[PDB]
Order: sequence, then structure tokens, then C-alpha cells
Amino acid sequence: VTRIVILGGGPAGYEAALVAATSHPETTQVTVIDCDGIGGAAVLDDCVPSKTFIASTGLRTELRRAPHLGFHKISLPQIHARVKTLAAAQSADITAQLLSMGVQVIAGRGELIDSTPGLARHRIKATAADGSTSEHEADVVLVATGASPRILPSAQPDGERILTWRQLYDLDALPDHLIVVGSGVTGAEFVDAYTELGVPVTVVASQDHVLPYEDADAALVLEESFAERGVRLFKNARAASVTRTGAGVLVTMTDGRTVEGSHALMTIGSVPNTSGLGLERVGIQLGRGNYLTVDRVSRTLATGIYAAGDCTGLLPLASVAAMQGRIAMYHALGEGVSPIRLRTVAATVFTRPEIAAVGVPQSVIDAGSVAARTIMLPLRTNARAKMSEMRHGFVKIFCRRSTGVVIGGVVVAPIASELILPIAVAVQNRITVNELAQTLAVYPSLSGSITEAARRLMA
Amino acid sequence: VTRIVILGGGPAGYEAALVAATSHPETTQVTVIDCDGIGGAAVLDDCVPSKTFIASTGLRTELRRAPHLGFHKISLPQIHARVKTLAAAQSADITAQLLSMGVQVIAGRGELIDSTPGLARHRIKATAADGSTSEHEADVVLVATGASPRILPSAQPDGERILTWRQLYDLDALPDHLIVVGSGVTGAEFVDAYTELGVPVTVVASQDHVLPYEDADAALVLEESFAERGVRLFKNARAASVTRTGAGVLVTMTDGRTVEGSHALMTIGSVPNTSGLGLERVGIQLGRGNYLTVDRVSRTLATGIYAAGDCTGLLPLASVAAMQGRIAMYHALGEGVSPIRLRTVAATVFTRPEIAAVGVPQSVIDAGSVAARTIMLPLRTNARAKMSEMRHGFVKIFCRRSTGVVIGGVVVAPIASELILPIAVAVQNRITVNELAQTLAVYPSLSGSITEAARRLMA
Amino acid sequence: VTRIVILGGGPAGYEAALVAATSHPETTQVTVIDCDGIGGAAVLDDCVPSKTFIASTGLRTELRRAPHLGFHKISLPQIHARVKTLAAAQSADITAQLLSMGVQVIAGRGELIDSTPGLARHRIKATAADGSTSEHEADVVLVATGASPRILPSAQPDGERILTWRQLYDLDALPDHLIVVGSGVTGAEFVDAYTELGVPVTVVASQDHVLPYEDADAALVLEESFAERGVRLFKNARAASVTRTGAGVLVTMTDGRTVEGSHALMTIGSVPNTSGLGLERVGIQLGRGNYLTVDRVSRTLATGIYAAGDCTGLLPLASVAAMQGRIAMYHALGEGVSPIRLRTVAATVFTRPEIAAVGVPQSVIDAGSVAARTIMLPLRTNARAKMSEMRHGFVKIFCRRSTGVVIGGVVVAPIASELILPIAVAVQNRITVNELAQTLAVYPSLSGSITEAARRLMA
Amino acid sequence: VTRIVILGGGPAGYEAALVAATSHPETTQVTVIDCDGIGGAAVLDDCVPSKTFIASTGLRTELRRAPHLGFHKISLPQIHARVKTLAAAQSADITAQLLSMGVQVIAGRGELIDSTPGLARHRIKATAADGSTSEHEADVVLVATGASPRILPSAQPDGERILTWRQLYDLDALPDHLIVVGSGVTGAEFVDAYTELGVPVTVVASQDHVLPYEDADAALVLEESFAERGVRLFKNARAASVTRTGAGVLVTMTDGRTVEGSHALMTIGSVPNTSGLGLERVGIQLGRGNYLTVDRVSRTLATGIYAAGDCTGLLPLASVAAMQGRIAMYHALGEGVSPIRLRTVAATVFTRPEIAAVGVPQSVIDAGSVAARTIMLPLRTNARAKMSEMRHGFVKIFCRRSTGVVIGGVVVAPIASELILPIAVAVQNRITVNELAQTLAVYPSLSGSITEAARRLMA
Ligand SMILES: Cc1cc2nc3c(=O)[nH]c(=O)nc-3n(C[C@H](O)[C@H](O)[C@H](O)COP(=O)(O)OP(=O)(O)OC[C@H]3O[C@@H](n4cnc5c(N)ncnc54)[C@H](O)[C@@H]3O)c2cc1C
Ligand SMILES: Cc1cc2nc3c(=O)[nH]c(=O)nc-3n(C[C@H](O)[C@H](O)[C@H](O)COP(=O)(O)OP(=O)(O)OC[C@H]3O[C@@H](n4cnc5c(N)ncnc54)[C@H](O)[C@@H]3O)c2cc1C
Ligand SMILES: Cc1cc2nc3c(=O)[nH]c(=O)nc-3n(C[C@H](O)[C@H](O)[C@H](O)COP(=O)(O)OP(=O)(O)OC[C@H]3O[C@@H](n4cnc5c(N)ncnc54)[C@H](O)[C@@H]3O)c2cc1C
Ligand SMILES: Cc1cc2nc3c(=O)[nH]c(=O)nc-3n(C[C@H](O)[C@H](O)[C@H](O)COP(=O)(O)OP(=O)(O)OC[C@H]3O[C@@H](n4cnc5c(N)ncnc54)[C@H](O)[C@@H]3O)c2cc1C
Repeated sequence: VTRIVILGGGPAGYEAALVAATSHPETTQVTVIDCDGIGGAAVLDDCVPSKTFIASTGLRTELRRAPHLGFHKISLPQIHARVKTLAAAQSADITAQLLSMGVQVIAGRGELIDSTPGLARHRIKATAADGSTSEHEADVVLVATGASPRILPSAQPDGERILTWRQLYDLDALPDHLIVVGSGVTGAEFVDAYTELGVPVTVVASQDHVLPYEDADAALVLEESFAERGVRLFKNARAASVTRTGAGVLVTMTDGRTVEGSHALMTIGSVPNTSGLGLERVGIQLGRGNYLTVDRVSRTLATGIYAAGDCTGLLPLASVAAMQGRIAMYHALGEGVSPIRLRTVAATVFTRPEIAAVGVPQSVIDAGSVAARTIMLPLRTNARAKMSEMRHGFVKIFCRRSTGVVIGGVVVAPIASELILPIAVAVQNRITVNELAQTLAVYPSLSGSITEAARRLMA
Repeated sequence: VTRIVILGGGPAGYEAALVAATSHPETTQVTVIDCDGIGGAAVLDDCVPSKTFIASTGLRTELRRAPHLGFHKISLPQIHARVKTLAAAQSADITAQLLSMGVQVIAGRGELIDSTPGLARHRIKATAADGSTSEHEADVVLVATGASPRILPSAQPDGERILTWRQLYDLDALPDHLIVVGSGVTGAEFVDAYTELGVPVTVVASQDHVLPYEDADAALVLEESFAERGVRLFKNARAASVTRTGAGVLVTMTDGRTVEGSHALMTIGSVPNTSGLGLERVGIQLGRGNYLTVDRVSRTLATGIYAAGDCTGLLPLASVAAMQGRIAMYHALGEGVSPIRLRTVAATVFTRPEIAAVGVPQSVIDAGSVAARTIMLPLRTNARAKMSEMRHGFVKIFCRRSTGVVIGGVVVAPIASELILPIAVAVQNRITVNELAQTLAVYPSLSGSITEAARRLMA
Repeated sequence: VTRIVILGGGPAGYEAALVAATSHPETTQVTVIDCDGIGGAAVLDDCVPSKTFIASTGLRTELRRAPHLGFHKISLPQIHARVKTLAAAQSADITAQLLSMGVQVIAGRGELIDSTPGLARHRIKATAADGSTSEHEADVVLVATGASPRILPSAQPDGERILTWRQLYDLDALPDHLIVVGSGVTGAEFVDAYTELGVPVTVVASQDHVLPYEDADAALVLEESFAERGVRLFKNARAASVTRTGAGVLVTMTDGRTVEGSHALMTIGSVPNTSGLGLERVGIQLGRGNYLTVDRVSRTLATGIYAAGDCTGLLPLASVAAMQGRIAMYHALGEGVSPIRLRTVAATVFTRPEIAAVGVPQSVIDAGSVAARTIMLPLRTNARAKMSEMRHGFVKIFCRRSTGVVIGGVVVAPIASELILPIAVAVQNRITVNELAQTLAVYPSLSGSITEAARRLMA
Repeated sequence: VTRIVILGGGPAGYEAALVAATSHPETTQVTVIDCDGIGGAAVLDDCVPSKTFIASTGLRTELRRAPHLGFHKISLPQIHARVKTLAAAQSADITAQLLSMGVQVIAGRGELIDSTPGLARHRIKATAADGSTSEHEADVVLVATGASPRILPSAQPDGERILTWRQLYDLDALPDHLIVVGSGVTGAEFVDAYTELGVPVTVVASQDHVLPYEDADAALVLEESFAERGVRLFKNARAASVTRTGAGVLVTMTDGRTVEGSHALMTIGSVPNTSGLGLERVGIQLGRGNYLTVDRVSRTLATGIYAAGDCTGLLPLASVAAMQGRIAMYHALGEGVSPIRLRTVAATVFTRPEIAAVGVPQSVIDAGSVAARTIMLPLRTNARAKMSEMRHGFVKIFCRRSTGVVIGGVVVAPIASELILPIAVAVQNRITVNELAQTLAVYPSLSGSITEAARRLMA
């Protein structure tokens, strides 16, 4: 009976407990210790709440679009009910899954409490919201505590007017004029969301683009998308402060530059939740930025102790958190282990249209660092695209020059988040464009355009 | 120079020409003799249009689902106008590609006119609608004439009340009571589409279900669905005839009972367009079903002569027709060749929800004929599904017992036609559930469930 | 810096160190504490020497086969001198590599001396033959102590007449009548070697054959061979004792009958060198057979503590010992890890001819447990074989029923130990008979038969 | 019943008939028509006779080598008996194989006799040595007639003193001083063979090396080998003439340069046997040099007619002849077809030691045309090498930089012809050095050095 105690039940923590319970039923004993809610911030506060929200926003799009398709009060509070609700329901499903796999699930905060630094088998005191405490022996420990919203002391949030992304679903009415500070992917997604609801938005970006995408082609597509929809924009701006004004907020840059609005949404980074964990008791020193630096097999510098997800700093994606957790267990439980390769991550930006990519960026290729052949197929010639009235979406594919091995791709379409999977497995399993061009994809489908992109790179 | 002449311009033909002219610009001369216009019936008549029609129908589905989301006349002629219009563009895009790729398109009906029956190089005649005629030499000949609606002489279509699916978009008003004769995928799809436009439907099915379907679990999802939305069906009945009554239509079936609707949609099958082609002049004799029996490498029993598409009877899907023309060009132009394997074909029924499958059916695994592990993962626990308010979708993945190689998969969800692709890649490339499980699919998406599906199959 | 201390320097150890120091020059400090000298018994005692001895024997085989080819004193002491001499060089080459790679080699016997039993970092003590002693800290510990000859107290080896295989090269003359006790691979090999030097041999086998062997067809090839060359055997008998007579030796077996030779070679098994290591100080308790039970990832039940080689009892082949040390370094240094699969191990018996096998035995396929296709291709039709005057060699390849993936192979020929490799690659990498069949092996060679073997399995 | 008639039964012809008969038993009818003897020149005159001969030569090597290994009249005619004999026996085995597979086997010369040029089904008149004739209908035709020794009109052979490689086995006594004209692989092999028998040899090379190997390393190994064994050498020499002298031969260069000897062995090229075939009757024009130019799928410019082996000019190796034939049938019979890639050919030079290589040459890599990592492992540190007293053999391996995919290798050892297979399948099936380093090769073996070469390239 090897004991596995996991601090945090978000995706790094939960998907880890799931691999441990499933693969080793009678050999192991898995204990998740989470303070805020199974599914973590991923499910109850950030990722699932933003996507649910964005998803809801869509409707207004397809409504203003029905008359030409032959078919002749937007109440914020209920949209929000759906958000808090679906989020809670996700969390409920996951809590169930864990329980039905023998996973012990405790509500409370965790902390290493090792009597001394060189112990092989560790100890974790779990303190409940119910005041009560409980200690647990652990052969394996996985620190999976996530991150919290970084906060600028010149822009301290309220929940009223200066808001972090978690406070949004607490607003009554749509804002009169939303000011998003911070460009970057999540700042972008909200600019697009609030834009679809009819809310005036002004972005305060660092560089030139409301969102600078490593793939130029797609980035330009969203830029046009934004101008054409009224997004206002401050290029090369750093919020010096965000004070509360008479009726709204006053955002002032470091240039002297200013912009007023009814609300300010702080879309800065996040910070690893890595304090008060006891890491000291076990000899661990947080690396730069306070992340718990981990290796390719998810392990910390102390023995038997693993770390995963946002608290480790690798990549702020729940998918990468899940795999790090999944990996830390395959390693500790003696199974095959394949380190996570940053270039096999599928990442998507949920704007309209979605941008998803996996593999070697086109820049890198256009710099001779990586030889490869490339193709960009415009989705307009595709009949499914046509039925979904897609106008500037395309599929890009990048393969090695000599072998035809798929090494990246970019997709800009309404469901790029799903169309990317196929290219990801190709990159992840050295599949050739020849092999890909061979798969009999469904007609009329957007994915048949993936199949031809590759068919065209054959050589 | 090798002379390629293709009879017929739908997926089989036009995309055999595409491969021909694209990979061998200077060693070939490709001529496509098609009578109805590039894209063939798949694009101009059957496939592209029904999917268009069904996509428009979709809007209604959503729309009145506005309240759950915080929000809150049907003009058939403009839907139809969009149906012809879009069809026309899909056809124009393809013609332009063939044309700029240097393919010689000849609008007309072509036929073989060989002197004796045993020659290497063939001779084809194109007859224009102008009565005019040109003759053409052919080193390689590709018969891609497709199929046509089957017709019951006791229920001859009439364009107004007795309708084939090609005729539906000629109506200027929704039927009062639609009677659909024939259970199958294409009757299933329209019953679903019309039920969504609010039309009453009565099916006269030959089988047990409106949509008989290989995978039981999918079948049920749809059976329960038509039944709730109130679709009426007479199981195991065939229409003895379809007469025209006062203002409606009288359907009479072989058992004597009768039903009455405003219109009757004949949804039987189709017939191969293989007559009057001069296949006699070259020694071929139409096989069972009047089909131009073909190879696994797309060739007929006569040398230099290939066929592909519905006119061969392999499978009536356009995706299969395209690979058949594609593989016939590959075999005739000395390139690498891989025969089509029926169990790699991915196929979807376009209902709401969609149903797609690939590889070994669960039927077989359960009979003991194939040694495999199987899993059925509901989609409702998936956050993305929760967002698209899916409660009955699911992912089924099947795999080899020992090796874990993916051999089949079934997907029932709103975009199954897209998500099936990754599975096909796995099937067509013997990818392993382990291999699939390491792919960092995106979160949150329904495709993440596909990687969990295989993750759990790991052994 | 992570401190690696390896107890024992044979394939398990020295080649765990090699991997250690070669891939992580600056993050590690590798110390190898070995008492007999780098290369261990595999190189200095058992493996390398018998193969050397057998290779010398080979010359005689050939030589008097001079007439068929147009052509046409045995000095045991110089053969033996070549046996020690070559052994010595193999050991010197390895020491030099370890040494220049910066590995700290310490000649001595090492043991665990941990204070309490539950620590992360361990402590080892090396005792020199000088009585001297040094102590060493160990983050990672690798127990690679190998095995020693089993000894029957009623037939204690004496160096002169009662011999273990380690002692054979101490004789200055060929035995008059060699009695070999114990049927097994290592008795089989020596019976063959001595029969070739012209020595009379009488085997007291516990089993049915001198060389009991998994694959029937191979077994026979050798049974017929020993029988023709006149090897004498008492089947199913165990030696009750081995006494020393006048000038020879009296072997008495449990049934009462007796045999008389000049010498007795005890060919029983060996015993794991797992005593006096201080495994108690760390919580381990020797498993069944006094073996240091290990993982599939080479780790013991104590953290930081790994084992590999004969002392674990996985498989007594040096090739298996080396992968065990190799995989223990990979798991401890956070690299990619793939557990050893027993059915990928390739193993050969060094008789004349050689016999090598890999993967599923034909035994199993024939029982119905594994669903496979099999073929046995004699080698005599192969031109190369005709040249090396082989009349009973053959190649057996086994493959998955549906997929055609290679899952086993057996090769009986003069260099089977080399030709088995390609098959192992196929087994270990799920290569397909189709995939193998396209490899342009060389003509003429016996390996061309391997590609035909799979070619015929194609389906 | 598709009819397949093959002109020539060497490896191109025979291995083709074997694939056709085996895969299509009741669908086909296979007819080989060969004039000289099944196995063709490959078996009855060139390749198998030279290897058998070389093999025989070895003995003298290992005899002069026995005294230090502890063991204290070379009649040419019998060595030759073995040669003619084994060659005839090979031929006998193959004739049997064909017969037992339903293949019809006719002795006689073949000729196309097509009534006219555009026939789909061809005709072949077979003329017997027995004067008699016979005609055969053919749906598929495979021209596989091999090549003949090119002959210099200034150096017309005798069979006495000026000899082609086929006349050698007709000599009574070993030559007094053999003069080989022509460097290149086969000229080399004979220099090595006659050298091992004690025969003085003088080579007349074009460039600087008795044999210029694309792999410098190995070439230098043979060069040293030759100087150290007495091979005399004329650098940059072209035989102007080879006249018969008083007692022997007088070879005079174009420089004015001369050298006398007892015999002259003409090792120039060979010429395709492509005359009198009727190729005219079917419209085929021989390409340059009179080769029957074929494509990647083994087909000629006439339909239904395939060509393979030496008569086509691709590569003068029986292995490449076999695959071309094997491929021409897979293509005609509608099976999967994979064109032959010149860079997946394993070629070996049978000298002592053998040189075998497959893949990208090291030159090409050392010219940045191909990025790759490389390694050269000297075989001296290997224990099996040591037992075979190998002194300058090594294993080279070349993998892509980014993926670790094996792309070539060179082996210089006593059985390089067999050790190369494993590297060939790796190159041919994109196997990674990681995968290769994972295969548990047999210890002590030469092939374990292949496994470490790759282990060392991991990254
Ligand atoms: C607005 C926004 C949108 C995003 N959208 C996406 C997206 O579309 N796709 C994607 O892949 N990623 C997305 N991300 C990123 C993704 O949310 C994170 O990568 C992922 O949440 C990190 O998961 P985790 O399991 O490491 O940590 P978390 O999910 O953040 O949770 C760790 C949990 O552990 C608990 N915890 C903390 N300290 C302790 C303690 N001492 N004891 C017990 N429990 C403790 C808490 O309850 C906490 O919820 C988004 C992020 C934001 C902010
Ligand atoms: C209602 C319906 C819905 C469908 N939905 C799907 C779907 O969702 N997905 C899918 O994959 N498949 C679908 N199919 C099937 C798919 O459309 C067919 O498999 C495909 O159309 C066949 O293509 P083809 O190129 O072989 O023939 P076709 O597309 O039928 O066209 C051959 C063309 O050649 C021409 N032609 C005929 N005779 C001659 C001649 N003598 N000379 C010159 N030209 C000639 C015609 O102009 C004709 O249009 C559907 C079918 C129907 C009936
Ligand atoms: C006659 C014979 C023939 C064989 N032929 C083959 C063959 O052809 N192929 C094959 O693959 N295998 C063969 N094997 C088996 C193979 O030799 C073993 O599998 C392999 O030797 C085991 O290697 P190891 O490194 O684990 O241990 P070893 O090679 O046995 O050595 C471990 C070493 O560690 C040392 N040691 C022991 N205790 C301590 C201690 N306390 N501190 C420090 N050092 C210690 C010793 O000096 C010893 O030499 C043969 C075996 C025998 C007996
Ligand atoms: C000295 C020497 C050594 C070699 N060593 C090797 C080696 O080690 N490895 C290797 O791979 N290659 C080697 N080769 C090359 C190899 O021999 C050739 O690649 C191979 O023989 C070609 O085979 P093929 O089947 O195309 O032709 P062939 O084997 O040459 O035979 C064609 C046959 O067809 C017959 N034929 C000709 N015309 C007609 C007709 N009209 N009708 C009927 N039959 C006809 C003849 O009987 C003839 O034998 C060597 C060559 C030489 C000269």
C-alpha cells in the first residue's frame, strides 16, 4: 500500500488521483486534500466559468444573424446563474468520479509537516474549514495548488468597478464601457465576449496588438475582427494606476495617458500559490517567481515530492496541468514515463473565431531554425465552412522537409479547439502528411480541409 | 504524354483529376467530361444541399433555447434560395480550381466508342446538350458517373406532392403533414430536419427504426429523440403505392392500411448511372446491381479502365468516392498505392445530434470475432458538453486486446462529423490508446473526452 | 549534486554507471564499489570466458572439414591462457572507459550502514581487501551484486576433479572422461564445447534432454546433434553425491547406479549474492530465492534503493542485467522510462549450431493463448547456408493474426546470436511482417531468409 | 485468370513469380520462361559462384591462424567443384520452389510477338533449346533478362588467360600472378579472394584506390588491408589492351604503362541483355546504354509490360532485382505498392573484412546536404570482436538531428553482410535510435555494438 497524498484538487491534482486510483486499485491509497472545491479554480472560477460565459455570449451573435437565414432583453444575471451553476455542476461530476474510484476526498487546507528534512515517507496535516485537523502519511506527495490573480497595488480590485476575472459574474447589468487592462489571451477572450453582448470595450495593450499571436496570419484575423467590431485600443500602454472615479473607473498609463470607463477588468498575470506549504520543512526552495520548479517528470528537488500545474510555472493551461499530474504518478508508480514536450501542446484562444495551434511556430520555420514545408489552406473553399458562413478561417500545416512528418499546424475556425486534436496527435506521434492524407475524413466537414492540407504537402 | 479522360465530375472524378494534374503537370493531359456541372450530384443535388438545408434548420433548434441562456416567421423560400445559391458556389470554386490547374472541362455526356474490344488506348465521345460531339483518345479512363434516385413506378415523383429528395427545395411552403417513405440515413436526416422546422412527420419504415443504425447505443439516442419530438412511424411496412388525392397525398402500403399527408418524400435508394456508356465495346459486363464492379485499387476488368464513386457500389459516401478516384490516379501514374480498407471509412449521419463511427462495430467485438477492449464514455460529464447543453452524447473507443491499437470508435455529439477524424487517423494508422492518451488535447473541449476514452483503455 | 553509489561492477552496475555519467556529467557523482574487478563475473568468470573457450573449440570443428573444401596437437594450456588473457582485456577496456568518464571506481565490498531505516539519503561502507574502509553518502543506490555457483555439499568442488564451470580453465589437459552434472544451458554449452575438443561426455540430466529447450524444433536439432557426436546421457537423474576416486571421480545418483569419469563438472545453478549487504538496515527482506525482488523499473521496496542484474532474479542473462541498470539510472535521473518487458529479451544458447529466440514461444501460440500466424523456414535452401554447409538450420517468425505485427522469432544457425537482433527490433517495436518484408536485406546472406520469412507471413 | 509471363528466371524473374503465385493462387497463372537456368546468372554464374569461391578461400586464412589458437596442398579443382556444385544445387532448390507453387516453368528463349503495338493482352513465343516452339498469352509481362559481361575488343577473353569472372572456375592451377583490370566492388572481392589463396595480384585501378568506397573510413581499412597483404597497384590506369604473351598476358595502359602476368581477369562492367526481345513489336525504345528504363513501380513505357533487375539499369544487386520484380507484381495484382527508394538498399562488399552500408553516406552529411548526428564505434572494445580477433572493424550510425530517426550506417566486420539488416529496417521504417537502444540485444555479440552506437546518439 503506497500512500499518495495530493494537495489541491484542480486538474493537476484531480487527473493525477484518477490515474493513480485506476491503474493501481489495490496497491494504492489516494488522498486528495483541496480547500476550495474539486475541479479547482480551473472549474469553479477561471477557465470553465469564462468559456461558459463566452459560449453564452454567442447567442446574441446568431440572433442578429437569423433574418437572412430565413427566420424573422439580454438579462445579465441569468447568464451568470448559468455560469456559477455549470461550474458547480462540473465540480460535482468530478467529485463523484473521484469517490467512485476509492479516492479519499478531504475538504481543508494541506501542509507538509515533516519532523525532519531527509524523511523518505512524508507527513501532511490537513486543516478543515470545520477547524478540525487530520494528519496523513505519504510515500508520494504531489503539490498541485494552482495560482491566484496577480494584483497591482495601484489597481486593487473591488468586485464593483475594478474587477479581476473572477468577479465579473457578480455584476448586475452589463457595463457601459469596459476597460480591459492587459492584452494577452485571456484579456482577449473577454474583449471578444463583452463585445458580442454589445458592451463598449477599450483594451490597454503592451505591444501593438490587442493580442499578439505567434502566428501572424491568425493574429491579423483577430485584429481586423476587433477593429470591425468597435474594440478601441491603446497600443504600448502599461496601466500606471486604476482609480475609482465619480461614476466609474479612471485608468491612467505610465505615459501620462488616460481613459475612463464604467469598469476596469484586470487581465494581468497570476501568481503561484506556494506559500505556507511547509516546503521549508522538506528542504525545498521555491525557484524564481516563487514557482515550485519541477523537472520533466514532475518532480521537485525533495524526494518523493512531486509538483504539477500552475504552481510549477511550466504553462498556464489546464491541459498541461493535467498531464504533469498524470506524469508525476506514472513515474512514481513505476509505469512508462514520457516527459512532456512543450512543442506538443495544443493551445487555443477562445475568441470568435477560435485560434488553435500545436507544434513549431511559423516564425521559427521562416528563420531557418527548423526546415519544414508549409501550407495555408483557406477554409472558404470548403463547403462546411460555407454552411457555417466562415469567411477568414484557414488551416495551416507544417511538415519536416525530408520525411513529411507533421510538426505543427494552426487552425482558425469556429471550433478550432476541436479541429486541432488531429494535428496534435500527428505532431505527438510523428505521423506523416502521407498517412494523414490517407485518412478518409467525413465529407462535408471542416476536417476534410485538414486532410487536403496534408495531401498537398506530400512529396 | 499520358491522356486521362474522366467521365463524370463529382468527388470521384474531380478529385481524381485534381490529384492527376497537381502531381503530374507536365506528363499528363486531364480531360473531365461531366454533364451536370463540376461537383456532381454530391455538391449540386444530394449531399451539399441536404447539409445546407439541415444547417439552416439548426438555427431554429437553438433560437428558442434562448431563455435557458438568458435571452427571451420561418421563410422557407429564402432557406431554399440559400440552398441553391451555396450549392452553386461550391460548384464554382471547384470548377475554377480544375480550370486554373489546367484541367480541360467539357460539359457533356461521355461514352466509350472503341473500335474492337481489346485495346490499350481507348476512345471516348462527348455529346453536348447542343447535340454537338467531340471524340477523345484515352490512355487511362476513369468511370465516375455516380448514381440516381430509385423510382417506384407506383409512386412516380411529380415535383409537387410526390417528391424525391432532389425536389424538396422547390416547395414554397412547409408541408402540413410530411409522409416520408423508406427508413435509411437519408430519410432519417430529413425527418429530423423537417421535425425541427416544426413539421409533422409520418414515417413508413421498412425496418424497426426510422434510422436503423449499426451501433445500438447511438440508435437509441436517436429513437428516443424522434419519439419525444413526436415523429410518427409505421414499423416494417413498405409503400404499395403513392397516389395523389385532393389536396394531399394517399400513401398505401402492402398491408392495406393507408396514411394521408400533404406531401410524400420518397426516400428509397438510388441506382448506378452505368448505362449507355459503351462498356460493351470494351468487354465489361455490369456486375450485381448494375454496378461497375471495381478493384480495391479502383480498376475495372478492362485494362486502362478505372471507376470510382457511387457507380461502383463500394460505399455511397462522397468521401469514399473521392479516395477511389484519388487511388485510381495513384495506381495509373506509378505512385505509391494503398488499397482502400472499408473499416477505415469514417461515416456520419447528419441528425441532431450527429452520429459518426469508424472501424469494427461493437456488434462484432461482442460476437467474439474481434478480440477487443471497449469503453463508452458519456459526454455529459465533459464541461464543454455542459456548455452546449448536451445530455445524451458520448464517445466509444475500441481497441486491440494486447497491443492497445485503436480499431474503431463511435461518436454521438453535435459535431461528431469533425471529432471522428482523430479516431479514423488512429484506426487507419494503428495508433495506440497509449499513443493517443499522451496527446495534449485542448481543455475544455469534447475532444478531450476522446483522449480520456483511450486513456482508460490503457492496459 | 546527486550522489550515485553502485554496489557491484558487472553489466548491471558498470553499465548503469556508464549511462549515469555519460548523460549527466555535471549533475552527478558516480561511485562504483566492486570487489572483483569491472566487468564482474559475466566478463571475468562466466560469460565472456565460456564463449571464448567455445570460440577456440570452434576452430577444430572447422579445420578437419578442410577436405570438403579442397584443403587436406591440441594445446589446452594455450587455449586457457587465451581465456584468461582475453577476459583481462575486456575488463581493462571497461575500467578505462568508466575511469575516463570520471566514474570513481573503488575496489572493495560495499554494504549499507544507515543509522535508522527510513531515510531518503543512504550511507554505504566499502571494505577493501586491505581491511581498510571508507564511508559514502548515497542519494541513489544500485544493488548489482550478481550471483555465485550453487554448491551441493555432497559434491564440493575441489579445483582438480570436482569442478564448477569457473574452474575448468585451470586444467592442463583434456579430461579422459568428462561427467557433467545438471541439464541446462550452461551444461549444454560445455558438453558441446568439450565434445568438439574430442572429449567423451556423460551427462546426468534432471530433465529429458541435455539441453531442455522451449522451442521443440530447436531442441531436436541439438538432441540429434549430441547423439550423433556420441554424447552419453542418463535422463531424469540427479547426482546424490560426487566422490573422488583413485585417479578419477565417482558420480552416484539418487537411484543408486554410478558412472565414473576423470572429472565432474558441476552444472547446477547459482545463488544471488545478496547476503551481508545490510539490506536490514533499510527495511528490505530478501524475497523468494534470497533475491532482492525488484521492479519493472528496477527499484527495491526501499526508496532511493535500486537493484539490477542476477541478484534480482528477473533473468540471468547479462543483456537483461545491463538494461536493468540502464533503466534504474533512467528512472532515478528523471529521464524517459520504459519498463523491461520479458518477452522482448532475445536469448541464445551458445552450442554448435547456435539457438536464439525472442517473444511468444511457439508453445503458447499453439495452445491458443496468443492469436498468431507462424512459419518455419529451413535455412538449407538459402545459398549462404549452402556455403557455410548448414543442413539443419532454420528461421521461425511469429506474428499477430490481424495486424501482422512481429511477436516472436526463433533462429537456429551458426550466428543466431547476431541474426536474432532484427527480430527483437521488430518485436520490441511492433514492426510488421509487411514492414519487415520491404527491407532490402543483402544477398546472399542468412538474414535474407528472415525477410522472406516475414514476406510469407504477409496477409 | 490473369496471365503473367516472365522472361528470365534469375532473382528479378523468380522472386516475382513467387510473389504472384503465393498471393494469388487461384486467380493467377504464372509462367517463367528462362533460357540458361533458374536462379539465373545470379545463381549459376556470378554472385553465388563468387561468394562460394570467396568463402572457400577463407579456410587458408584460419589455417595459418590455428597454431596460436592452440592447435598445432590447396587443390584448386575441388574448390571449383564445390562452386559449380553449390551453384547447381541453389538452382535446383529454386526450381523446386517454383514448381510447388503452381508456377509453370519452361526452358527456352522468350520473345514478344505482339501482332500490333496497342494490344492490351500480349503474346510471347518461347523457343526451346529442343528447337520446339510455344506461344503464350499474357496480361502481364515482366522482362527480367539480366546482363552479360561487357567485353573490350582490345581485351577479348579466352577462358585460358584473358578471363571474365565466369571463366575463373575453369582453371586448373592457381595463377602465378593475377592481373585484375577494373577496380570497383567485384574486382576488389576477387583481389581479396585470390590474395587469400597465396596468389600474387596486381590491380589496375581508374582512381587511387583498389576500391573507392563512398565511406572513407572503411575504404582506408581495405586499402591498408591490401597493401599489408601484397596487393600491388596501378593508380589511374585504364587498360588500353590485354594481349596474350609468351607464357601469360601483357596488360598495357593508355599511358604507355605496362604489367605482365600469368592471367588477366576483366572486371569491367556488364551490359543489359535487351536485344532480340521484340520490344519493338510493342513500341518500346530502350533508353540510354540499352537499358529497359522502368519507373518506381517497375513499369516500362508499354502497357502491361514490366521490367526488373539488371536489364533495367537501376542497381546491379540481386536484392534490388528481387524487389523490382516483387514490386512489379504487387502493382499489377492490385496490392499495396511502395516504390523502391535507393537510399534503403543494404549493399555489401565481400572482402575481408566485409563492408556493408545502408542509408545516407557520410560524405553527404559532411556537406550539410543532410543534417544528422553521427557516431563511429570501434568494434575492438567489443568482447565478441575480441573472440573473433577483429582489429579494425567499427559500426557507424547516422540519425536525423531532431528526431533520432536512423538514416544510415556502415559496418566493417567479418559478417557485416548480416549485421547490416537491423540498421536497414531502421532506415526503411523510420525507427529511432531511442527505439533501437531499447532492443535487448544478445551479449556477447557484435550486434550489441549496434545497440550502443544508437544508445549514444540519444538526445
Ligand atoms: C480567465 C482564465 C481562463 C482560462 N482558460 C483556459 C482554457 O481555456 N484552457 C486551459 O487549458 N487553461 C485555461 N486557463 C488556465 C488554467 O485555468 C490553469 O492552467 C489550471 O487551472 C491550473 O490548474 P491546477 O490544477 O494546477 O490549479 P488550480 O485549478 O488553479 O487549483 C488548485 C486548487 O488547489 C486548492 N489549493 C490551493 N492551496 C491549497 C492547499 N494548501 N491545500 C489544499 N488545496 C489548496 C484550491 O482549492 C485550488 O482551486 C485559464 C485561466 C484563467 C485565469
Ligand atoms: C440525400 C443524400 C445525402 C448525402 N449525404 C452525404 C454526406 O453527408 N456525406 C457523404 O460523404 N456522402 C453523402 N451522400 C452520398 C454522396 O453524395 C455520394 O457518395 C457521391 O455524390 C458520389 O459521388 P460521385 O462523384 O461518384 O458521383 P456524383 O457526385 O453522383 O456525380 C457523378 C456526376 O457525373 C455526371 N455524369 C453521369 N453520367 C455521366 C456521363 N455519361 N458523362 C459525363 N458525366 C456523367 C453527372 O453530372 C453527375 O453529377 C449523400 C447522398 C444523398 C442522395
Ligand atoms: C557459465 C555461464 C555462461 C553465461 N553465458 C551468458 C551469455 O552467453 N549471455 C548472457 O547474456 N549471459 C550469460 N550468462 C549470465 C550472465 O553472466 C549474468 O547474467 C550476468 O553476469 C550478471 O551480471 P551482474 O552485473 O548482475 O552480476 P555479475 O556480472 O555477476 O557481477 C556482480 C559483481 O559485483 C561484485 N560484487 C558482489 N558482491 C559485492 C559487494 N558486496 N560489493 C561490491 N561488489 C560486489 C562481484 O565482484 C561481481 O563480479 C552466463 C552465466 C554463466 C554462469
Ligand atoms: C561477379 C559478380 C558478383 C556479384 N555479387 C553480388 C552480390 O554479392 N550481391 C548482390 O546483390 N548482387 C551481386 N551481383 C549482381 C547480381 O548478380 C545481379 O544484380 C543480379 O544477377 C541480376 O539479376 P536478374 O534477375 O535481373 O538477372 P540475371 O540473374 O542476370 O538473369 C537473367 C536470366 O534470364 C535469362 N535470359 C536472358 N535473356 C532471356 C530470354 N530472352 N528468354 C529467357 N531467359 C533469358 C538467363 O537465363 C539469365 O540467367 C554480382 C554480379 C557479379 C557479376
